[PDB]
Amino acid sequence: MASRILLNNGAKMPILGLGTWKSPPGQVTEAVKVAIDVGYRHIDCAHVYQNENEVGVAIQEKLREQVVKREELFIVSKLWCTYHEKGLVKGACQKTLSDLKLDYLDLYLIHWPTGFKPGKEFFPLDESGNVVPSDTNILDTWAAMEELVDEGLVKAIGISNFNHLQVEMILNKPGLKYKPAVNQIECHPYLTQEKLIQYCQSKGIVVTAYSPLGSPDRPWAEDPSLLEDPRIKAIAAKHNKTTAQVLIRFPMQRNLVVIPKSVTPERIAENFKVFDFELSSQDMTTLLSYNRNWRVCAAASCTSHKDYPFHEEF
Ligand SMILES: NC(=O)c1ccc[n+]([C@@H]2O[C@H](COP(=O)([O-])OP(=O)(O)OC[C@H]3O[C@@H](n4cnc5c(N)ncnc54)[C@H](OP(=O)(O)O)[C@@H]3O)[C@@H](O)[C@H]2O)c1
Repeated sequence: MASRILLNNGAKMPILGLGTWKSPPGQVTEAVKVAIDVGYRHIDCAHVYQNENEVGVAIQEKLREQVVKREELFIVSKLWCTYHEKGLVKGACQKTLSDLKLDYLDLYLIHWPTGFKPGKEFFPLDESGNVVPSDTNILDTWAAMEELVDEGLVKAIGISNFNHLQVEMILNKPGLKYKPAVNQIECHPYLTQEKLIQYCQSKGIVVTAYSPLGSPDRPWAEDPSLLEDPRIKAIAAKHNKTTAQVLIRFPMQRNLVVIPKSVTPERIAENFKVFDFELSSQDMTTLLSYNRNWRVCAAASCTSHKDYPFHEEF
């Protein structure tokens, strides 16, 4: 299968990228350098991960050394929740650009539909354990995202962790100028997302699957473990691949983009070797059968936010 998917802005997005959430700053520079050396062209970043400077060191070095050209890279970042205000969006994008040592992003996402009170703290909370919201609504944040396209800071804009009515609220927005190119959502065999994926794809919005391996290094982890699931290990054995490779190929065959995270050189290389085998239709349906509606990222402290995404069915 092809290495890239056509977005609704006319650009092509590599269907396999390197995730960087939790990648330690002292390891993520090597991780991104290795990834580019072994063929990754898509890096998934975020200001809230606090490691974009070190990601940027790697990108800049590989550009300087002519390992890759900028036009060949697809760099993604995300606007954090405390910058949903109209007057903060541009500065937030420019800080990310500065840290990444780039003059444009290929894709910039609203990281969550939930706006938080602006300030130094990424998660301002009150005594109920609930986040302090901002009164910005998502349509105004979307228009500020649209301005970044028209200023040349980003080639495409999108959303992340939006449920289907929130996607629809953008798509229905009066005076909408740019449709979201992408909705990045958690997706894996324990959270298969059939309904939201079919909705987005029917609209020409590409879906990116995050936490494809079930985020075994997530801070709040004995819960389900995709990588140790004997049923998935059995499918991997049948194909003479690793469990991780099956878990990465799975979304690819649903016409999703997928962004496994690793800081381990051997795994970074191994995770990219997924274009040389095919899961059968029966394999695909079997993997889908494992859905348990289990989320790595439930945003536990935001469940009373008016824009909390995970109340609605999808
Ligand atoms: N939009 C959002 O709100 C959001 C939320 C979550 C994630 N994301 C993005 O999605 C990316 C991926 O999700 P994630 O970081 O949650 O988790 P993940 O990619 O599902 O899993 C990462 C974990 O799997 C390990 N691993 C990687 N390859 C492996 C292999 N071949 N064999 C065994 N273990 C392997 C990694 O270990 P090592 O690193 O030690 O090798 C790490 O502990 C994130 O990094 C981020 O870029 C976005």
